[PDB]
Amino acid sequence: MNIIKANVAAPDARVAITIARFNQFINDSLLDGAVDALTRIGQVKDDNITVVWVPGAYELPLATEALAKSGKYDAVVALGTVIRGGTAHFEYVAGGASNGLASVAQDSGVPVAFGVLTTESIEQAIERAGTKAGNKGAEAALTALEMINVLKAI
Amino acid sequence: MNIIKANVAAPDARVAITIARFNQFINDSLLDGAVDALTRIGQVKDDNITVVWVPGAYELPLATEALAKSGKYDAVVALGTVIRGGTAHFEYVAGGASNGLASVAQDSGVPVAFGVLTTESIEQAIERAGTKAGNKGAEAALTALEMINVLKAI
Amino acid sequence: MNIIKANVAAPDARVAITIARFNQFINDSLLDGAVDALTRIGQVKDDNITVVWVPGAYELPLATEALAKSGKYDAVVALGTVIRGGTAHFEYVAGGASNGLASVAQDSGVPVAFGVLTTESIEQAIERAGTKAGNKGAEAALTALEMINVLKAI
Amino acid sequence: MNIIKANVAAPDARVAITIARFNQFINDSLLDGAVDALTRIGQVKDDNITVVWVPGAYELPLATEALAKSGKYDAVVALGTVIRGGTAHFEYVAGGASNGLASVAQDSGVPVAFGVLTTESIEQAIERAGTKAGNKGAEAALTALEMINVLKAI
Amino acid sequence: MNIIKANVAAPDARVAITIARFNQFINDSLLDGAVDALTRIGQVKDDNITVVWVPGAYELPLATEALAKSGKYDAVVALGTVIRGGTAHFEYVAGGASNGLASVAQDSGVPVAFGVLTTESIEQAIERAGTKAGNKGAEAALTALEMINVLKAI
Amino acid sequence: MNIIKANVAAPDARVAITIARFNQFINDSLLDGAVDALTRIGQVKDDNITVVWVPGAYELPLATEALAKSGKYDAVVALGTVIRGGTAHFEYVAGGASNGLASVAQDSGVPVAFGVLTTESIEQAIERAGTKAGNKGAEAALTALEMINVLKAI
Repeated sequence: MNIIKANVAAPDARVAITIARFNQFINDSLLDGAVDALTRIGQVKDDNITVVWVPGAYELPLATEALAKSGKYDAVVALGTVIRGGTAHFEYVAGGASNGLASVAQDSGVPVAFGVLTTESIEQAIERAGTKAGNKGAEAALTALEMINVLKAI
Repeated sequence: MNIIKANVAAPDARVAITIARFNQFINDSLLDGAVDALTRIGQVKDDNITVVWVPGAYELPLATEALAKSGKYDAVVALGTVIRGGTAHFEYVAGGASNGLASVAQDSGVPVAFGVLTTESIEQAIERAGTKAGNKGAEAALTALEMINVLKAI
Repeated sequence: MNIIKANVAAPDARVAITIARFNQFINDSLLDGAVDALTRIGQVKDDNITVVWVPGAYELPLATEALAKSGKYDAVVALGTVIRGGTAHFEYVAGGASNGLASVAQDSGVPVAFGVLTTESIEQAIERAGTKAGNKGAEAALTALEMINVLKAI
Repeated sequence: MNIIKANVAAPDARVAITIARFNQFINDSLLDGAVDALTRIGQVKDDNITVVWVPGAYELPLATEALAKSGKYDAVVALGTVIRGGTAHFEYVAGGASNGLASVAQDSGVPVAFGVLTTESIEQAIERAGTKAGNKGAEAALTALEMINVLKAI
Repeated sequence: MNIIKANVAAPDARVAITIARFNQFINDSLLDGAVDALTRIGQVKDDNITVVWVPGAYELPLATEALAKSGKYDAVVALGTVIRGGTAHFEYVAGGASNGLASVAQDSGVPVAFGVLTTESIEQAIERAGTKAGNKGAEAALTALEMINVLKAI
Repeated sequence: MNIIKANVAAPDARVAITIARFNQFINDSLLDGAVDALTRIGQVKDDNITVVWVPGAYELPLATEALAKSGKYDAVVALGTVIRGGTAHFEYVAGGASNGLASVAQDSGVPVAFGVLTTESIEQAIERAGTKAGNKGAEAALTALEMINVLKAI
C-alpha cells in the first residue's frame, strides 16, 4: 500500500509572499517567520523569494492570482491579519479573502498558503504572530513548501 | 531578496467609481473622499475619473462588472453603505455585494476596491464616512491606485 | 473663489524625523510607518530623510527645534509614545511635548508633525501604531508633506 | 538614509544639577542616582558637575535658567519631588515647574532633563527614587548626556 | 576603604548573544535593545558581537555553555521569553533555564546575563520588551558589560 | 556582525529517543510526531534513529545519560507525559526529570530535547500531543536537530 509523505525542504523553488500592510505591526512578525522558514528550513535561495505588499487583506487574492497565473512561482504564501471590529466589515474581508485565495489556488493549481490571522482582539493576533501559539507566518510558509512536494509527487 | 512596494500616485490612469444612491446622505461623503484622494493624491486627471450611480448597493457588482469588462478602466472603486435593519435583508445585500464585486475583480483582473460600509447603526456609518475612523471612500480610492501599480509591477 | 488643496508628494524635500527611544517597542512601528509614508508615497529620496533618536518624549521639542533652526529641513516629523501611569508624570511629559513642538513650528515657520501617541494603556498605543486605527507614524509623515506644499503655496 | 543615535558617554562635558531641598528624603536618592549616572556612566569628570540646591521645586526653573544663560554648562539636570496634597497646590507647583523648565531649555538651547517626580503618594515617590521603577535621578541624568550628543550631532 | 564601581563601556570586548526563536515576536525587541545597548553604549565593535539563535528558551544554557567554554567571548547575554500557560511546563523551562545559565557562568567564570522574561501574560512580556518597564534585552546587555569590568577589576 | 542561524536538516546524524511507557496512550503520538519530524524533515536515515523505552518518566535521565556518555549519538530526544494527580508526586517526577535531563546535556555536551508534557489534566496532554497546540514530540525532535547544527557551528 503506497503512501506520500512530503518534505518541507525544496531549494530549487521560487516562492511569492503577498502581505497586507494594514496591521503591519503584526504582519511584520508574520513575515519574518515565513521568510526565515522558507530560507533556513526549506532551503529556498532568497532571490527566488519575492515579496509583494498589497494595502489591505482584501487585496491578497487578486495579487496572488496575478502571481500564480504568471507561472513564475511554485507557490504563494499569503500573509495578513484581520481583527474583528464593531461592524460586520470583519466578516466580508476575511470571507472574500479566504475564498478569494482558495479559488486562485484551485484554478491555477499553484499552492496558496492561508496565513491570514482572523482574530477577535489585538491580543489574539499577537499570540499567533510568534508567541504562545507559534508563528502562522512561518507555519503558512512551511505548509507551502510541503505542498509543492506533495503535488510534485503526482 | 526582491520586494514590491507600490505607490498610490498613478496619473495616467483612468478610474471608475460606482456608487449606490440609496443612503446617499452618507455615500456623498464617501465619494468626496474618494474623488479627492484620486486627484489630489494619486494625481489622476479628473476626466479619467468616471462616476456611475446605481440605485442600490446590491447593483454595485453588475455595474462594476460592465466597467471592467469594458477594459476602458484601470480600476473600479465601489462605494456604498449597507446599514443593518430589523430583518436579515442586510445579510444578503452586503453578501451578494462583497462576493459579487470580489468575483468581478478576479475574472476581469481589474482591481476592485471594496469601499462598502457594512454597519449596525447610522452612527457607525457616519464614523467611517469622514470622521473618527477616516473616510472609507478615500481609503478605497487609495487602495485602488496602489493596486494598479502593484499589478503593473508584474 | 480661489482654493488651496495641497498634495503629499514632495520629492525634492529634505525631512527630519525625531523619535523617542523610550517605548521603542511601539515607536519602532511608528517609524516604519512614517519612513515608508515619506518615501513610497511622498516620493522623498531617502538620503534627504534624517532620523534623530532622543531618549525621552520630553526631549522631542529641543531636538526638533535644533533641526528647524538649522534650516536644513523642510519639515520635522515628531514620533513618540506617552502612556499614562500611576502618577501625573504623564500629564507634564505629553504637555511639555505637545506645546514644545507646537511652539517650535510657530517660531521656525517649519511644519512640525505631532505624531505622539498619548494613550491610557499599552493596548491603545498598539491600536494606533499600525493596526485598527492606522499608523500615526505614517499619518504624521503625510500631514508633514502636505503641509510643506500647503505652505509653499503662499 | 541617514540616522542619528547618540551615546550617553560625554566626558568633556560640564553639567549642572538643580535640586529642591523640600522632600529631600526622596530627592537625596534622586541625586545619588544622577551623580553616579553622570560620572560612572557618562564619564563626566566630577569637577565639571556642579550642584545647586533651591528650596522648593517651584524654584527649579529660575535656578536652571540662570545656569543655562550662564553658558558655563552643557546641560542641566533638574531633580525634585512633588507629592499631591489635600489642595490643588500640587497642580500649580508641578505645572509652573514642568513648563518653566521646558521653556528655559527651548530659549537657551541647553538641554534640561525633567527629573521631577509628580506622584500621588509618598509610596509612589519611593518607587521611582531607586527601587522597583528605577531611579528617575540617574534616568534624567542619562537623558541629559544623550541629549548633549544628540544636539552636538547637528 | 577601597571600592569597585565598574563602567558599562568596554569596546575591546567580544560578546555573544543567545536568543530563543520561540516567542520571537517579543524576543526581537529584546535583541534590538541589547544590540543597541552593546554598540551605542558599551562601545562594542559590532563584529565582536555574535548572535546565536536556539529554538527554545530551554536550550539557552547548552548554547551559552559552548560559547563560554570556547573562551572566544568575554560575556554572554541570554535573551528569551517564557510566558505561563495552562500547564506547569512553564515552571520547568524557566527553571532549567535560570539554573542552567547561572551554572554555566559559575563554572566558566564568564559572566552570563539573565535577560529572560518570565511572565504570566503576553501583556506583561510586551511591557518589559521595550515599553513601560524598559527593555530587559538592553538591560541584560548592560549588566553584561558592567560585569566584564567588575571582574576585570580583580 | 556575525550571526548563527542553524537548520533542522541534518541527515548524517544518529539520534536517540527515550520514551516513558507510562502514559503511552499519549506518548505514542508524541513519538510518531518526533520520528516523522526526524526522518521526513531533518532527513535522518531511520537506522540512525534508535528508540529506548524506559518504564516511568522519572527514568528518562539515567537512560539518556547512558546514551550520551556512549558518544554513539549526536542528540537525544526525551519523550514523556507527566499529568498532575491528587498528590505532590507529580512535582518530584517532573522535577527530577527536567533537571536530570538538563544536567545530562550540560555534562555530556550532547543536546537533550525536553519533550516532556507536564499537564494538569489528560485533556491538556491530548492538546499538546498532536492537536490544537501541535506535537511536542515533533517539536522536541526538531529542536534537537537544530541544536546539533547550532553546536556544530562552533
